[PDB]
Amino acid sequence: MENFQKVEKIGEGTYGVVYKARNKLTGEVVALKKIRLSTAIREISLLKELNHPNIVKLLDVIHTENKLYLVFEFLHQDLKKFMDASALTGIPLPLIKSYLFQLLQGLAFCHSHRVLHRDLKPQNLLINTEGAIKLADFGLAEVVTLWYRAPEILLGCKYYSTAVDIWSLGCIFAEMVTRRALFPGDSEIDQLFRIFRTLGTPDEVVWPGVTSMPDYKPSFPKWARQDFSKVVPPLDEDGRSLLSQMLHYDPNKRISAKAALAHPFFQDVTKPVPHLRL
Ligand SMILES: COC(=O)[C@H](Cc1ccc(O)cc1)NC(=O)c1cc(C(=O)O)c2cc(-c3cccc(Cl)c3)ccc2n1
Repeated sequence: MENFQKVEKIGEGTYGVVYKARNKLTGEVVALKKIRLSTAIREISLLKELNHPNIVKLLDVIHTENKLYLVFEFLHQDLKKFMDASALTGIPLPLIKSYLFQLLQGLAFCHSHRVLHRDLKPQNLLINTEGAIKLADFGLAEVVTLWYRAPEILLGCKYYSTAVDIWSLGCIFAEMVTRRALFPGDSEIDQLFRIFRTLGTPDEVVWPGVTSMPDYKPSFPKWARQDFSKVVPPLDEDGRSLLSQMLHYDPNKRISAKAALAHPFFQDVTKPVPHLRL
């Protein structure tokens, strides 16, 4: 760690503290995560090889004393701050579309490598001046945000799949479009019920096996489903159709990242550059 000079703290929570730092030798500016303390070290060192333009690079893993440091490629801004900055006008559709497309590319890559993110949220999606967007904080190692949690996770499924990331991304897509969180729950049951209130209480018809999930209770209220026209106005039918497929209750029916990339919504995708104030 002596090889790094901390510039300023930029994060704190899930694991440890995050600092913007300079590599005293390479001259590089990086994001340095210091986690307070065998399989882990091995697995993590592995994922280090995983390289894709839409995944934040893990540059170094440094273990010393009862401390573990992860060194990442540095990006100045995240999507949550950009969404907040764009709140008055909203992010232009062509940029929402580019970001969604890129995130699906990153996920398709992770997923083809049997890697699940598990906790996608705007705070952990980093953007740059070139119009790129990247997946960060995979939880490789505060109030927990539940807004983007897939229903199978909330219902106690222990062996959930890559479909959980597609659900999270659908929630983020909707939020970019409407400028409002889709399902802002403040507890696990409130998150669950907010989902049910919008998409309808799931049953065996639309989600075979749902009534047998660990945390499923027959006593859940039975709400009827709303229509997406009310959910994400004024997103076009191509966008709504794709969102509906990313928000299917049944994980096995939920669209994959690879198939989503082929959806008609992306026929006219481009790569616009955002206006960022760093
Ligand atoms: C907004 O704040 C953040 O996003 C913070 C700080 C930050 C802030 C700015 C930055 O530029 C970087 C980090 N991010 C993190 O703490 C953080 C944590 C992990 C992790 O799982 O431990 C992680 C893993 C990969 C990775 C890489 C390759 C393969 C795989 Cl499976 C995973 C890539 C980025 C990651 N970032």
